[PDB]
Order: sequence, then C-alpha cells, then structure tokens
Amino acid sequence: TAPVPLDGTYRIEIQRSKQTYDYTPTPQPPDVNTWWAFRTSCTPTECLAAATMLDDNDHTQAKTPPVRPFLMQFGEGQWKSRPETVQFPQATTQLLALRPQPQGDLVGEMVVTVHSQQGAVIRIPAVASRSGDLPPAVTVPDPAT
Repeated sequence: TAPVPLDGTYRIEIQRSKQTYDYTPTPQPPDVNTWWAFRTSCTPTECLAAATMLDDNDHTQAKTPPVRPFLMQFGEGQWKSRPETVQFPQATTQLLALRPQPQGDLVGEMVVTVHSQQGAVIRIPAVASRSGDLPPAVTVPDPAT
C-alpha cells in the first residue's frame, strides 16, 4: 500500500475548461500544461515528493526565472501538496491533489477555497503524466533535506 514514487519528468495539465464554483460549472478555457521534474524520498512512515518547474518549450532546463519547488505528501491514497495562501481577484488556500491511477499516470484536481464570495470552493480537474526520466541537467531539491 506504499505508493509508486514520483521520479522523472512529469507533465501537469490544469484543465481550467472544467472549473467549477461549488460544484456548479464555470468553464474558463483553455487548459494549461506545465512540466515538472519530480523526485521522491520515503521514510518508513511517509513519502514526500518535490517538484521543480521546467521551461515550457525546453523541458531539459529549469524555468526562468526560478520558481520555488512545491512539495507533495502521499496520504489517504493520494498525493497532496500543502495548502498555501494565494491572493485572488481575496485570500484563498490552493492545493493540488493527484490520485495514482492503476496505469501509471495520475488524475486529481486543484482545490481553491476562498476565505474573503467568501467561502466557496473552486475545483479544477488535473492530470499528470510521466514523460521519461529526469532532465540530467536540472537539480531537483531532495525533499528529505
């Protein structure tokens, strides 16, 4: 029941054409694809994954300017990033949940909970698919550091 580690180049699609506002559809196309270099380190109790953003066209180089890496923790059968406060056209909490599919890719959603329209939950479906190994040029920060 330990998860498959997230290691290699991953393509994340935030499908904003399926965005919902309290389960009621509010489509905002187009979907947005980004590329990330994932590395995973597991202790006997937890598995953590760190992802550094790659450039949009050249996925062998980190994004310019540098973007801070985000972390995911596997628990309750899913990878979930820690909630982070983000300003919205109001203060929100935004996180990414990715559930491993039997096949190898991951399906989940981006969850944006509003705290200041104060209280709704914006859900955007998300897909993550592995695109080969890591870029040997990029250095992904080990989450066990």
